[PDB]
Amino acid sequence: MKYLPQQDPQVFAAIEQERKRQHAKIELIASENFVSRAVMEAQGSVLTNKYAEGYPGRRAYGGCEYVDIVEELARERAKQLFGAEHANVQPHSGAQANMAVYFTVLEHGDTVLGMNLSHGGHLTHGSPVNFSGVQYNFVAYGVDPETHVIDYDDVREKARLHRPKLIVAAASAYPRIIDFAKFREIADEVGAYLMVDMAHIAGLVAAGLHPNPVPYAHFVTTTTHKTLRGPRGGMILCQEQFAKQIDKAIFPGIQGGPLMHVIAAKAVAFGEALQDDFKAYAKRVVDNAKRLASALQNEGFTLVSGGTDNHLLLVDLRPQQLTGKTAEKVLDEVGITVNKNTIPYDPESPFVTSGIRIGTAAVTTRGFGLEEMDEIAAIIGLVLKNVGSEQALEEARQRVAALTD
Amino acid sequence: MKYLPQQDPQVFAAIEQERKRQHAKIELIASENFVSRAVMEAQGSVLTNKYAEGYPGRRAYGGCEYVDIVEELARERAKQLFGAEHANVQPHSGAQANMAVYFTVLEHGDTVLGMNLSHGGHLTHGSPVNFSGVQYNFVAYGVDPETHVIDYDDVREKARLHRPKLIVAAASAYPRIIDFAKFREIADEVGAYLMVDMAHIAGLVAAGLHPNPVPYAHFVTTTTHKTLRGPRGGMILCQEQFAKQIDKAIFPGIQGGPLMHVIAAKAVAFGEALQDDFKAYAKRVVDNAKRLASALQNEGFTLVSGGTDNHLLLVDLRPQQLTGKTAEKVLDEVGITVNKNTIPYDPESPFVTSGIRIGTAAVTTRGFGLEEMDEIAAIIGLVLKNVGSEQALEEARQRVAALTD
Repeated sequence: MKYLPQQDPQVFAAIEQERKRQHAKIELIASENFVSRAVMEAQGSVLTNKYAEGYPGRRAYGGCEYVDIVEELARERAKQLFGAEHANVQPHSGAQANMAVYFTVLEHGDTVLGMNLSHGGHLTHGSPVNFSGVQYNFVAYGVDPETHVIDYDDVREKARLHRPKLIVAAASAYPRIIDFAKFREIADEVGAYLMVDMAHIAGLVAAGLHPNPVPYAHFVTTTTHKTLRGPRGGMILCQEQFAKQIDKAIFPGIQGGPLMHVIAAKAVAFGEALQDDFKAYAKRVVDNAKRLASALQNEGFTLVSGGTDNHLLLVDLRPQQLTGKTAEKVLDEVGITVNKNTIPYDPESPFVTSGIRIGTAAVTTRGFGLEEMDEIAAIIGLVLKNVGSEQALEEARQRVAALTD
Repeated sequence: MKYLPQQDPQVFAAIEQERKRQHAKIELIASENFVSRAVMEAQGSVLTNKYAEGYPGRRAYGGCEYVDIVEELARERAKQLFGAEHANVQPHSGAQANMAVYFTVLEHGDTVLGMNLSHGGHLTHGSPVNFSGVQYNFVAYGVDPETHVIDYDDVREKARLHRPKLIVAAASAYPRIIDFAKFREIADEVGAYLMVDMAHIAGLVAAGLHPNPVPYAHFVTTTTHKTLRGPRGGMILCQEQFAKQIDKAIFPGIQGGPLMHVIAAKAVAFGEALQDDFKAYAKRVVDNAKRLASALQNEGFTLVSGGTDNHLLLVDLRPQQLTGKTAEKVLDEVGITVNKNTIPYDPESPFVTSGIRIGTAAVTTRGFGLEEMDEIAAIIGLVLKNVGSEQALEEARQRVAALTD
């Protein structure tokens, strides 16, 4: 940076703190990642100066010839990456991507079926304090109490009873592979649309390590950040038959001018995802998650679902008589970043929880491998089994510093 | 740029085209501006990697100590700039800022009073193809057919008849000062909330060249781009009594994680707006708009409202028997960027129009003064009075190139 340090010392100091924090800490929040310098450069470009309401070739304003190329690059790369018939790369976030699909196919007060929020569902999948739960009548399906795997008979029974106009599949904290074929089968039975929110698993889908929802879903929503490792923003994929309605839902429906500099960064991230090395990265993410899960079990930890098929895992802390809140706090003291997370059928409130969520996408990006996963799990074991020992926590602190150099 | 040219030649080429386009053209779209290199650097920072759902000190995730400083800087600078009791700097756009206020005080189907969209009102102020017109019952007030100034007796009659829960003031294409005291007086009479969308005039408000809506409005929404000359995004200002409800409306209400890198850039832009030189810039914007208006009248053009009090003007093209669409297209041929715009009581559709909208914020940023305003108006006169002459258009083309160096 050249001009920010001189223009704004205060803002620069805080950014520089954050930059060093990102390097110093072990980042295990399952939604986090680190973008390439190219993606950031695209976001720091002059494309922020351009109003481009509408779509390529069909803009509200003139002068869009070049931002049109950028958007088409993003859309075409997205389509190549996921095999979708249509992409909309304008959503400001995952929340707005979801909002636009709901705006497309639902009327106010319509019944929608989503994943239980305390079982892995997202805030935008029916929370009563979110627009989704306020605007629509959300009903929930759950996971099995023993396996913590989605109960597809419960998805089917809830769909046949409540008759939703839309079924939402996918999750913020579900460590196993989702069966989109079964979701579509249930959707076809009750005449519902199927929406898959692949935000968390999107990068694994692109690399062929998770089944692709695109062939089975009417709509697929995602973030461009998370496993996809792009800029912060949203995206909608759908078939050609909904393309017009989906585009209209984004603009003039729920948004105005798009962030062309972020869309530029989306294109960059998609270009990166199309390369062979991203496929190798993504396998290491899943391999690392598996290793970390296995190593945590070796430390004596119980995991939700008994392991993981993807990038994330959930530790059920009940056997150690710890809340997720306590675990989160003590790990923060040693330089390991997790978030407390509700486990299925949690006796605790979402503000306390009986679990922590852990993901490997971020540490894999910085080059952590299987040996690092063993060490992280060993440090977590040391911390959580000795919460009242400052010597144990100092040792953990030093072992975290050893991993981050 | 260092890494983007190597990583992504295609995206780099398009950005580099856009960068050169921005310099080569005369940008008169009233919503456009050019941000500082510091603002862009803040947007191109590592803060895109941080999830920060919630608010400073009250976050959903740990590790937010430094992004908290950034957000508080933005909020405090915003509060200092506009004298507001509370700021929310998380809205992804102007559309989302508006959406959150509607989500705060209105139920589905509630009556809302806004400015006629063909008289200057914004898409999010009740368009039937926008969430606002679909979710709420929007009624409109108009401007006087002779003066094109807001008819405050019509605002009052529409409010007393329809009994809106909310009154929206402010505009996308209104060249005169808005009387917020009269809006609040009408709001108080019918027991309605008052929301002011100051997106276009926000930079003029900060520099004391437009009356501040903050003391009169329950809620003030704005973009951080446009006259404020910041990054692309939204903001909400309100009194302390709505602070909690407004924050809840943004998250967990309508958004998820905020764009901390954009919020960093918001802080930078606010820091710039607090400086003396921005006040001098903003006066030149209004002075230039006045001069341009006057010079256009000297060329024989009729202006909506007979001139301007702010950054923008509207040319009523009817006396030249031209549509706004035709004018927009021919000016594009010579390197002058305008947008067609509906004029009050326009006989043409919004896709054709009888006017063009012109603003000076962008050309003033690049250092255009009063002499440049005279020349721009002379070139516009040359173009629009000789639409069928390729020699006139080539001369215009060369005179545009002379202005942009």
